[PDB]
Amino acid sequence: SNITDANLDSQFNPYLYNKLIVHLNEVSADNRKSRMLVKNRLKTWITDETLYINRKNMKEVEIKNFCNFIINSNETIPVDIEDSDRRFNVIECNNVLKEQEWWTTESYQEILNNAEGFAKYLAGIKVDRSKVNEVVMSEKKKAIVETTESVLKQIAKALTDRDIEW
Amino acid sequence: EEKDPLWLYKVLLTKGIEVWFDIKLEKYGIKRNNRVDYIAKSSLQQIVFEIIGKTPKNIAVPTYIGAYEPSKPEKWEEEGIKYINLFKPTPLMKVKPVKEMPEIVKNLLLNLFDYDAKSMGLFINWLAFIYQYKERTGVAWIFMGKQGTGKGLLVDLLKKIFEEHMSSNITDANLDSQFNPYLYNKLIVHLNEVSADNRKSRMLVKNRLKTWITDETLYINRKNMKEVEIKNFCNFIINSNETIPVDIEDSDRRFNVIECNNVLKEQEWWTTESYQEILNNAEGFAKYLAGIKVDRSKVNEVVMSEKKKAIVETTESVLKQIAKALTDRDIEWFLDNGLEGVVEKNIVNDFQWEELQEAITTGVIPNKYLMIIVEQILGDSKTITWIKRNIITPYQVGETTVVKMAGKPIRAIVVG
Amino acid sequence: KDPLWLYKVLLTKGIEVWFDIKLEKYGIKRNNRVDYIAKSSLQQIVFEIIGKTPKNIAVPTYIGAYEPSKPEKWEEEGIKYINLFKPTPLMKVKPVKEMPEIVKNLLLNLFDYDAKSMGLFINWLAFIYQYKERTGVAWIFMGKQGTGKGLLVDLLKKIFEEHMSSNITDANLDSQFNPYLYNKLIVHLNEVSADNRKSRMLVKNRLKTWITDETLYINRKNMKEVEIKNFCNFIINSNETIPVDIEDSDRRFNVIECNNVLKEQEWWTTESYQEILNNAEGFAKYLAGIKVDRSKVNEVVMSEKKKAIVETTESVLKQIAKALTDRDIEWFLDNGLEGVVEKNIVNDFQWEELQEAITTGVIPNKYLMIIVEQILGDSKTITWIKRNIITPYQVGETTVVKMAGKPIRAIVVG
Ligand SMILES: [Hg+2]
Ligand SMILES: [Hg+2]
Ligand SMILES: [Hg+2]
Repeated sequence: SNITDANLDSQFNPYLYNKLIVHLNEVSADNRKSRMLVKNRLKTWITDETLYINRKNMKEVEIKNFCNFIINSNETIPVDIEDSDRRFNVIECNNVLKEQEWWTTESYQEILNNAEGFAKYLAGIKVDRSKVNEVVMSEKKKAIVETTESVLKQIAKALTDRDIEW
Repeated sequence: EEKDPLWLYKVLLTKGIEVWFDIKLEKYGIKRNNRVDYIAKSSLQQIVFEIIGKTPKNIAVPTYIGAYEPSKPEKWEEEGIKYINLFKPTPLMKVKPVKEMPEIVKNLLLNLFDYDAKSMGLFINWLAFIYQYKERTGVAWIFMGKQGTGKGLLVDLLKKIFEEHMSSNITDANLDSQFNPYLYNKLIVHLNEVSADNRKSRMLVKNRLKTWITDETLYINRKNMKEVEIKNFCNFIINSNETIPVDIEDSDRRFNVIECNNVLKEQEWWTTESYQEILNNAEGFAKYLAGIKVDRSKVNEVVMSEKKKAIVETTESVLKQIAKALTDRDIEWFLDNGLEGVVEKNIVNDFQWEELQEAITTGVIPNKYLMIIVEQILGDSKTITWIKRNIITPYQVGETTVVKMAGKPIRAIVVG
Repeated sequence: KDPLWLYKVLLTKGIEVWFDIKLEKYGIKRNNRVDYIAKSSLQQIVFEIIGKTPKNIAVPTYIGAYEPSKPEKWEEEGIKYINLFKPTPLMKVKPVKEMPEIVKNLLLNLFDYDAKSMGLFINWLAFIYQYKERTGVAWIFMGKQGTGKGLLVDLLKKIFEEHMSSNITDANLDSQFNPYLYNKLIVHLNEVSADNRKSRMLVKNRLKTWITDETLYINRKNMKEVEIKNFCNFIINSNETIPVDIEDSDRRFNVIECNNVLKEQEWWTTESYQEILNNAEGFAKYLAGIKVDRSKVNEVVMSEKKKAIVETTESVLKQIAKALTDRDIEWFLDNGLEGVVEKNIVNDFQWEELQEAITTGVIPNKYLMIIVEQILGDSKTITWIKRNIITPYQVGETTVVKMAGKPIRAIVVG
């Protein structure tokens, strides 16, 4: 829980050792150079079959990677995303919980007291293994792609596609 | 005192465990099922106690030097120095050849190579040489283009064949370490990007990557172990999604560059199970590689593909391109790069325009036209000093001197 | 009774073991490999050979020193030394008067059939082969790829073996460790740094001292940092336009540029490469028979490519400062100063007085500013010119001079 750029800049890798879910609270700062310095390392954490784990006063070890990543962010562009990207689904909500019909003072704790109920629900899902690795080009992901990619690539592809409308 | 200094070695061999002391690492080697670990004396005493029930104060095992040599026996002697081999074939390298590839694996390589049979075959030949001869080739293959073309799948599938002899998914992070375990006793090294997507990062790594591909030996430094020199058996496969993954010189001998934009999901033959079918045909692909008739002349062959040409011309200096255009009196290169704009801006009249072109073609360029030419190509005015220091002198285009044209003495650069 | 009983017994089996007080490790030498190991590691070797682990190690105490001129062991002040230099086979070889024909074709191609510079390199190599000392002069082979630079490296590598470091690059240099310099007669660099202004300058001073320093500080992993005498000689291969920065007065570098591709030659065949490497002993015999001219070992030549590197590398401000100092009007005209006339910054009379200021070494401030602006391409103030050209290079003094009637401010060169 709540791994951030600070943990990433450490020389150690505990938060990845023997994990099924890793949650990042921001991957880096919201500037062009921070997103690009971390872009390739996050790319491989999601898909590499193994990871090199290095912990304090322990031998550096290679292990199979079981990690799955959930990234929370309050920034406008949390990560760099390529057009052909296969790894990221992007969900943007602007529905503040406090501002909802059903939200109460006890609501937060009721949500956490229904972990077992939610766990029972997931245990009964008929998992479609075809859709597990499906990613969607949402309108916010499309916005991140066109913000992130090089303008020179956008010009080059407009010429290539003879895209006068572009 | 002891009658047989090899008694413990012998007893462990009966039970399928080979133990020695490696003078070069000052650690104890232990081999079981062709996996070898190097452990301290205290850890070896613990292993021994579990097996024979006694902890011997003295370790009755031979002293060998560990050497990774695929061509040599399990143990051998050179001069008076006894060696033990650290290379052990994996299951899928000891496999009966077949003449044809699994159909789905061939659809993947055909997708990667965009149905170009020539370059696919050259890569198969390169792979087949590594599988059968187990030597360093001095040639690396770069697979680039958009995501989802199957680059990682091919890596995963070779990784099931080679196993421990291959390093998977090495990144800039591993390279920025002071350690290089990913190079120790490896036949294939796979890199996911070599550096950041900018000019200076590519250049800082250019010579490091160049020597990893061709050095006969490497200095290996691993955590908590002596720094050791070893023979280099690495061959490099580089995956990248960037436009220019590495710097490449024109005369390059090391890089083959393959670009696919065929996304697997967008293909007629792709199914949901296809991904898992590809990985379950590792043995099928290995049997295919085992039967390839390797053409050893072509193993170190590199081709100048069009994407390779694009990287080279993006990589080299604009100043060197101008210098070679002067040297070759290549008026066509200058007009290809827009030198005719000089007339459209009336910097030069049509008579002067004739002398400017002819100055280039004859290799005798008056200073006034030199500056005009350079300003038009580079977009800002350069002094003669700047043109001499950055184009004429470093590339030895010619000499700056006084020449006589009709009567007048004129300052010019004479190409030669 | 005999504190050397184990030493003697290990010699029987072809193993020489000593304790190195300077490294506080145990040396063990077999067949020109020397390893330095811990006491527990030597006890393990000893147990396998003699069947007992002795609590006390009956070995001599020596200091390990790499000295090619000295015997296997020697004494100085009663301090016993052991030699870490041990000749390779191809250094123990019978001289001959001529080199193998195909090896001479390789060197002829590298040196573009220039017998003068080729011979100076052979003499340089022969001195290293025969005397095994540091020369203080490095050789840079540059030009197109495929001229045979690596082939010459590979062939000396067979000759020198362990006393040579092959294919050291900027990556090794940025390491905190220094193995490639420990106990070496030849070190070969494949590029010293990237081909940019800042990379060449950051490494310029470290390469300067490696060639000429009498000692080096060697630091290896899990070993004490040690000072040793430096026997290194450097061969630098490069495909870059400017491989290193070179000063005008430089004394260390010879620069050889060949553009003769081996594949494109009359005599090159498919077997040629391996024939070249199979004539190591022939080339070694040739060097063994050279009458080395010790006067020329440290001679460097100002080749046209080295001259090109010098003028590319050095500061333009130094070039201007020395042109003023030498009143070198021709230098200024070669660098386009007459553009001042064609742009009407100066009329025909002033143009004469400006040139006259340069040859006379008395330059009015007004003409100083014009000259500097035309050469550098941007307008400079008098203060900037004094702080960045006149003062740091001691071109001259700013003073009032009388020119025609008027008292005028000028820089007097001297
Ligand atoms: Hg993980
Ligand atoms: Hg390697
Ligand atoms: Hg040295």
